[PDB]
Amino acid sequence: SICTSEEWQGLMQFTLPVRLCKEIELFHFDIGPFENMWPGIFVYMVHRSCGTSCFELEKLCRFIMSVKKNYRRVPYHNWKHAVTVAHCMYAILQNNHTLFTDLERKGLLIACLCHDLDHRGFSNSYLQKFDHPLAALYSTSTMEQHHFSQTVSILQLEGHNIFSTLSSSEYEQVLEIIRKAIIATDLALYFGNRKQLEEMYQTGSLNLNNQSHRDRVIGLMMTACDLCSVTKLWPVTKLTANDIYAEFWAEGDEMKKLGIQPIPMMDRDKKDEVPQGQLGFYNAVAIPCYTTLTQILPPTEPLLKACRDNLSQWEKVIRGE
Amino acid sequence: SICTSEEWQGLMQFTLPVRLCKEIELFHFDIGPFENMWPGIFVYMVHRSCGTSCFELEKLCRFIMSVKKNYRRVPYHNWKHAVTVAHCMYAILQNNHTLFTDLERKGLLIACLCHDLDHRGFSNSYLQKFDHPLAALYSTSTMEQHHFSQTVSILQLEGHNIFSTLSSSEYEQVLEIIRKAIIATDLALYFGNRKQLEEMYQTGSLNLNNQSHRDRVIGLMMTACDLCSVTKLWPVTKLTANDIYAEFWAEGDEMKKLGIQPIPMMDRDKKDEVPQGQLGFYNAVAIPCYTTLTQILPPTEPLLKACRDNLSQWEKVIRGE
Ligand SMILES: c1ccc(-c2c[nH]c(CCc3cnc4ccccc4n3)n2)cc1
Ligand SMILES: c1ccc(-c2c[nH]c(CCc3cnc4ccccc4n3)n2)cc1
Ligand SMILES: [Mg+2]
Ligand SMILES: [Mg+2]
Ligand SMILES: [Zn+2]
Ligand SMILES: [Zn+2]
Repeated sequence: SICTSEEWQGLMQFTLPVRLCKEIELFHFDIGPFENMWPGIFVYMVHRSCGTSCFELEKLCRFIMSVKKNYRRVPYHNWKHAVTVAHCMYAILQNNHTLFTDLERKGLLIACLCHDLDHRGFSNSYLQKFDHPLAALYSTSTMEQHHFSQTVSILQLEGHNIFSTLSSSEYEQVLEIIRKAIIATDLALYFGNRKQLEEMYQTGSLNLNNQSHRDRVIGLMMTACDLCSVTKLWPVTKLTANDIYAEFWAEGDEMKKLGIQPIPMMDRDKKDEVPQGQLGFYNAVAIPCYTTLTQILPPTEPLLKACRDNLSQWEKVIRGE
Repeated sequence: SICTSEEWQGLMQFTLPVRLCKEIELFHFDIGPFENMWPGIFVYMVHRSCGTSCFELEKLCRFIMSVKKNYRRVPYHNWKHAVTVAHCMYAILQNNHTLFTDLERKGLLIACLCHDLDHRGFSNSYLQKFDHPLAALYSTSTMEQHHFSQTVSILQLEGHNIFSTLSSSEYEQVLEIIRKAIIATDLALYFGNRKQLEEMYQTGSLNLNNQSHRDRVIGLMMTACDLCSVTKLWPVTKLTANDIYAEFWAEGDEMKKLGIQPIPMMDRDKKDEVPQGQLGFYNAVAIPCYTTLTQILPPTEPLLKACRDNLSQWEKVIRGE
């Protein structure tokens, strides 16, 4: 789904205000109040991280505004979330400047913007339960497989392929960094992933020279960016949660309409148990994820710290404070 | 089994966030999100209850990390459990500070930390069905007697004796507070101990400077500490249960592998019956424990309150909610 000539040209003339050049470097930066700038913000981060000679200003602006277009008006898995995630990966890549190959940095920031392309606001579980055409196409990591698929289609549009100045092998390489990274955002896969990385980091056997070991780390970085609203400041964190549950509950409404009981997480009638559900989630998913990332990459510390601060706020909510 | 100097030297210089300080004092405090800070949480706890002048910093840090290194990689009875039991004691001691001697508070915090030392993840009943080495050596309270053997072995490790500077009277005295405390964590003994204290209280004959009554109160404090996952907020409690059964089921699987049927508690093909087992455990073991403890030590009331809360949560799980 292509962008207009008017859109990518409008993006070429954007310059970020100076009073946000500092803040964009903070892990806890909330893009919320700056909706008009989200695409320019991505260009900014892409230029800081990869430089202004990495992608042709024209081709890159096409890509971005097409990507924008191929995100839906779903309550959570929408354009805003793509740019929240891409950003976190920016902050992560910045604070680890000399560890990732040049091709990795390009691939990952792209992979992050594209990671939830054409999301319908329905879990993988849902699409398989009700024999959705997408579940027919891809049996496992259903939405994720589709997101990679969507990405490759946007690059194959006219003047959109931003990887034009690379060999066939370097282009083969990057479309695999992007593949693995998006497939990593399937949270079901995360659990296994983080478990092996734990084992490895302990026994001292974590080899960054190893390729399959690198994939696993990018894998956890992907999850870590995916969940990053658990690492914003409390009023930002509160608001994204409402977006998360609006989407969940909408899926459960669709399930009910068919005379089928959704799990309690997708039922509006159980609104009161959100604080507990969050605490449960922080404790079972978020903390481990960020605890391990901080181990592997010390500079990511502010992520865990912010997660711990949000954890306590939910605790306070549960306790009536 | 000794530890390495890398670990203990690090512990020495650790300092604790100002926000946690206010919250470690709470009964509901969950230590889960802070795995790195656990060894230093104990240090803080000792210093606040016993004084910064009470132990020589270096000998303590050595003790703690070697205790840590002697806890196994088992699902429940592991390092995290030790530090939680110890934190529950802390909060009980702090709320009843003058009722106990400095020697009792020293020993009880340390006895809580070392109480499951070297747990393999097999119950007393297993070892004594399957004639284990340890069961021929210790025939009653089998594992607990081993956990005390372990504590002393860590005190007898060179450079680890934190009680070196007590008088000779006090030294054999503190090791007896510790011996009794660990032994009392054998749940088999608890029901008798509980029934007795419950009797003495009702007929106004409970007397704190009667040493045998005193030892009985201490033992019950130990059980109340040992079970404290049931006093945490629901999602904390729920997550721990998983770890418990994850360990019970690993033991049933061993009996099955050997060809003998485990009790329903240790059989995973009977998960269905978990909420009803938790129901009865709360009604038969847990409530009675915190009920009687609150009668003897009224400032422990928040423990009964939280436990009743989770009893209500388990009653709701049964009822299909
Ligand atoms: C009632 C209400 C919520 C829950 C419940 C269970 N689990 C969760 C977590 C929801 C969730 C999922 N994914 C997230 C990603 C990023 C940030 C927050 C998230 N919260 N919520 C269960 C019953
Ligand atoms: C099937 C499943 C479980 C049970 C069953 C019986 N009794 C229990 C309680 C297990 C237990 C033991 N120790 C605990 C300590 C702290 C918190 C919870 C605990 N639960 N569970 C019986 C049949
Ligand atoms: Mg996704
Ligand atoms: Mg034990
Ligand atoms: Zn996402
Ligand atoms: Zn224990």
